[PDB]
Amino acid sequence: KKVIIAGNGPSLKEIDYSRLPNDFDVFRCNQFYFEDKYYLGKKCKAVFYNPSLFFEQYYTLKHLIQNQEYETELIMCSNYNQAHLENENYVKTFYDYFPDAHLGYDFFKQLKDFNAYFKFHEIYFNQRITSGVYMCAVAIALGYKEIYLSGIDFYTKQKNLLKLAPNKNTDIKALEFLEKTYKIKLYCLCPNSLLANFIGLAPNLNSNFIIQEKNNYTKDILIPSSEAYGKFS
Amino acid sequence: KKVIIAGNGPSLKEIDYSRLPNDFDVFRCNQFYFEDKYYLGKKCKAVFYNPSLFFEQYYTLKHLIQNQEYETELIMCSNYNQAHLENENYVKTFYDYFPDAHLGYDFFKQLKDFNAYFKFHEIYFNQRITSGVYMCAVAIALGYKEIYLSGIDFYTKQKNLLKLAPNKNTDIKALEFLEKTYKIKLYCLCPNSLLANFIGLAPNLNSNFIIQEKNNYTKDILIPSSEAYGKFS
Amino acid sequence: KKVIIAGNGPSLKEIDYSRLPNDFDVFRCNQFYFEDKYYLGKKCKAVFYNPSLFFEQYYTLKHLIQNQEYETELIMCSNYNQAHLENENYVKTFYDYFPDAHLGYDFFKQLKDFNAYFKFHEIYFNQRITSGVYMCAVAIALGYKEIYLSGIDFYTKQKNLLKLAPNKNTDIKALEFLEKTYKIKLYCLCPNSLLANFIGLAPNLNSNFIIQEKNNYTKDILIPSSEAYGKFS
Amino acid sequence: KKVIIAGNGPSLKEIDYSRLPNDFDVFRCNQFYFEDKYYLGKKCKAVFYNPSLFFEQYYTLKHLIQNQEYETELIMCSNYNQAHLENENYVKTFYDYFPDAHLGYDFFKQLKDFNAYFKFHEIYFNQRITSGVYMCAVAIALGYKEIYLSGIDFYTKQKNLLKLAPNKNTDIKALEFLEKTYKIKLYCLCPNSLLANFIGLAPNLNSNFIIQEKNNYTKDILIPSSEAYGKFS
Ligand SMILES: CC(=O)N[C@@H]1[C@@H](O)[C@@H](F)[C@@](OP(=O)(O)OC[C@H]2O[C@@H](n3ccc(N)nc3=O)[C@H](O)[C@@H]2O)(C(=O)O)O[C@H]1[C@H](O)[C@H](O)CO
Ligand SMILES: CC(=O)N[C@@H]1[C@@H](O)[C@@H](F)[C@@](OP(=O)(O)OC[C@H]2O[C@@H](n3ccc(N)nc3=O)[C@H](O)[C@@H]2O)(C(=O)O)O[C@H]1[C@H](O)[C@H](O)CO
Ligand SMILES: CC(=O)N[C@@H]1[C@@H](O)[C@@H](F)[C@@](OP(=O)(O)OC[C@H]2O[C@@H](n3ccc(N)nc3=O)[C@H](O)[C@@H]2O)(C(=O)O)O[C@H]1[C@H](O)[C@H](O)CO
Ligand SMILES: CC(=O)N[C@@H]1[C@@H](O)[C@@H](F)[C@@](OP(=O)(O)OC[C@H]2O[C@@H](n3ccc(N)nc3=O)[C@H](O)[C@@H]2O)(C(=O)O)O[C@H]1[C@H](O)[C@H](O)CO
Repeated sequence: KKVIIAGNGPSLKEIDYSRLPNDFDVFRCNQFYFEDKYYLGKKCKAVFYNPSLFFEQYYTLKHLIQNQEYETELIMCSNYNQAHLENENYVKTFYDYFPDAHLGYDFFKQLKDFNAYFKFHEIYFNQRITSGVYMCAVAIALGYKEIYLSGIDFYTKQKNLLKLAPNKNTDIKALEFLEKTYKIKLYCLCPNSLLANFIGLAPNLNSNFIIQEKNNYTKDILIPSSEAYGKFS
Repeated sequence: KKVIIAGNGPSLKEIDYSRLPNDFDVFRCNQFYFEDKYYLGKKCKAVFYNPSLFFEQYYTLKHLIQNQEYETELIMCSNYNQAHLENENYVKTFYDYFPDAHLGYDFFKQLKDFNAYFKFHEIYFNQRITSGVYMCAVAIALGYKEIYLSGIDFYTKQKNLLKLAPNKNTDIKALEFLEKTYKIKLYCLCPNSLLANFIGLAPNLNSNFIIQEKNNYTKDILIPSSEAYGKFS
Repeated sequence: KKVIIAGNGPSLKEIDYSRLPNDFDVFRCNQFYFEDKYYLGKKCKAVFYNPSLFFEQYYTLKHLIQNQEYETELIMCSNYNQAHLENENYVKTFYDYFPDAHLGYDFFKQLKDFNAYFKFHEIYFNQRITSGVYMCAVAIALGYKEIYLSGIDFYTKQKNLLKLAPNKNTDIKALEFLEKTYKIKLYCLCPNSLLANFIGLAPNLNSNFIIQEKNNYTKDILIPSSEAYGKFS
Repeated sequence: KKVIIAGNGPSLKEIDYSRLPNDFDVFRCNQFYFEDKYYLGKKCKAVFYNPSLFFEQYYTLKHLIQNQEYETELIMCSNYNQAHLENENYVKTFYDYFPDAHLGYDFFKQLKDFNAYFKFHEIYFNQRITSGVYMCAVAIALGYKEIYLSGIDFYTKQKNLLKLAPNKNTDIKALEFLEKTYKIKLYCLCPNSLLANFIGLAPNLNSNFIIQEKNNYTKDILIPSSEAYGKFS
């Protein structure tokens, strides 16, 4: 099938929906549930979370799912099997703590050339990709052929999130490598994004999509009990 | 086949045997051999022991077997692959210390949805299931379709046991999840149990069963030599 | 095929060779090369060494092989996968230090019932079997059906050996368990041994065997250089 | 196919190219890119690097590849799975740091007899082989039948290299073992080498080969940033 992969850059709001493929799977990441409307609908094929907040994102997702704000078929931890990037003890026992989730690296490492590319530039040059690229890589490994990009921009101030994380060339070069090496097609869904300097626009299909508005929704990350943190540590 | 799973609640004594399936396998747990009579016969399909007393239960079982008080085809350690719940070094080398036994988690983890369910509520909410649920989960993973419950109540003071261990909604919710998710049937064999507020009675078959009385039997856990403990540590 | 398994008890010298099967494989152990004559010939199917002297026995064997005193097809380390019995780091990397050798436990653990039997009595009762039983167990796992025993007695004072190691019911019970459980046949080749109180004599076949005498032979264990010991530590 | 394996001894310059097989794969090692001319062409089937400089050779190779000085299909780390010879933590996570490279030991250990041979003499006698032998062993494991040797001599002073590494019978005996045991053929391409006392000359085929000269080339090992070293440590 087709996949729309979203970062959560301002252009997430600036999709041209006449270009929306209309049968598609959706990939979301990180604080996607901060969106003020369902810019891509409620149903995700995969959501992707950074290893350093995976424990709190998983807890929050289960609340979104049960509160019926979103559904997802897959839950990914966006890992790389590198000690300087993530806690290895957590990776080793992951499937036992989170039996319905997946380490993204099980799919990422299937792209041997891109994994080699990524590693070489990160270890030796400190060049890092964003979730939106990691997601294209996992999407390619999953067998997707047409990938439609949105919310990727170059380049939220919620209380809980601020308390846990008090915090382009690389991306475009990576995305080009992927496209060139694996022979899939990349499209750009956001004409007013800088991504559109670099990526061929999704074609107009005069498609429609209803953007449902969100009211009384979850717009910050949840924080587990101390006793939960004690178990996980 | 059919399985009767027993906890050792007071209702173990209060089975309505007219409802007993009459070809069945039996699952027992923990201090089941404290029973003052053979309420389910001598022959077990599986006995299940908590990891923290597994070393002393295994020793005791071998004595029951050789003293011909009980037989069992399988011996399970009821583990979960969680550091805060059990000693991981012991899990890793288990099959070498106990080559005729099984880690229950090899079967429990086959129920991906229930394992996810269990983990999420235990890690984040401190909700724990009892052996009787763990046993239904292992029974489902083993391919059983009709499961008859007894000795589960909501919710023994022997010397050796006291020296080693100086010591419902969750259960009913778990059992419902299992039944709903795996499409097996749960029956209740003890009409006078609270379990019967929640679980459909096993149907009357006017079956008979002989309850053999126990005399001069093993009714406390055995304690290994110090030298045995030294090896195991 | 048939196997003769030898301990190195006095009865090794007291074989009745009229009873020798005449097509057979030979299992030897430990300081077998101390024999003053080739009581079973030069050609071994397997030699078995205790883990605690495996490094010095392997070194010595390679010298026997190259000095053409003995040949062997297999080299076994007689291990059990138990921390209190052997060094586990050495077991883990064994095949990399000794790529032409085998951990005996890879075959021993194939006899699930005997492994369970062994473990239970050793861990809990401190009952240990001798190499001659370990060898029957490995021989059974290897597919042998007729096993002829010698040099097992119930129940050498060389310089190097003394410097490295300054040092029955269980056996007979184990051997009986093996015979009963795996349905192989045990024979006794040494009529004047106590083993013959317990084991059915190999039948007379009026077979002949030449006992070659040994002259100028290796009759103590060799000791590796310090630098070798430094690597191995 | 045929393989030319090169060490980088003086005889690398002294190939008799009339004897060059003319369809062949090339194996290079270590500081091969110091060559002042393309004595074997630019295209390598495999390059092999010692584990202790693998991090800096890999970085340097990627620069050679991108600077179009050389191409290679395979990148090998010449390891042995021995703690005293290499860092084991690095071996364990190798494929994640270097996803397009290979541990040479995955192929070397396929030659069970040679691996046994190597280990026995190194651990116990401190006899070590050179890269050129390690390379023949990997070449045999890879399915090569005819192996043409060069740059092996019995038995560079660049700044970066000097800063990282401030630094025959065994070889000939090993090469003979390989030839004898695996039934491949060894040839010698350098008539004026001592190797030719021991190895049958590649036959004259009056073949031609163009030796391209090298100008403005990479002739020392590159040194990664500190921050790269920090990640890798
Ligand atoms: C603090 C920190 O370092 N934050 C990083 C950020 O540099 C980047 F690594 C990324 O960005 P993330 O927030 O998930 O948002 C996902 C995508 O949304 C787009 N976007 C978002 C906001 C904005 N103002 N301009 C944009 O363009 C980006 O193009 C990106 O690819 C990522 O993983 O790619 O993740 C965050 C956090 O580590 C993460 O949110 C923790 O849950
Ligand atoms: C001290 C402590 O925490 N004990 C726990 C208890 O909270 C519970 F985890 C359980 O209960 P366990 O004793 O095996 O008994 C098995 C079953 O028998 C029923 N029953 C028993 C006695 C009673 N008076 N009312 C009852 O209802 C329960 O419904 C339960 O499912 C269990 O694993 O499910 O195990 C025991 C011990 O850890 C175990 O005995 C050590 O060998
Ligand atoms: C010091 C110490 O504890 N020694 C043990 C011993 O208790 C026993 F574990 C055994 O005996 P081992 O010497 O190999 O000899 C092998 C067989 O030869 C027989 N025999 C030998 C001499 C004798 N005088 N009477 C006999 O009966 C035994 O019946 C035994 O099965 C064994 O592994 O079975 O191994 C030795 C050493 O650990 C080993 O030699 C180190 O290389
Ligand atoms: C300092 C130190 O110990 N150096 C060793 C050396 O003893 C030997 F282990 C070897 O030799 P290496 O340099 O790669 O060169 C590869 C081959 O080139 C030949 N040759 C080279 C120069 C010369 N003057 N006479 C020669 O004969 C040898 O026959 C050898 O097989 C090896 O791995 O076989 O590797 C080097 C370094 O560890 C390596 O360069 C680090 O990258």
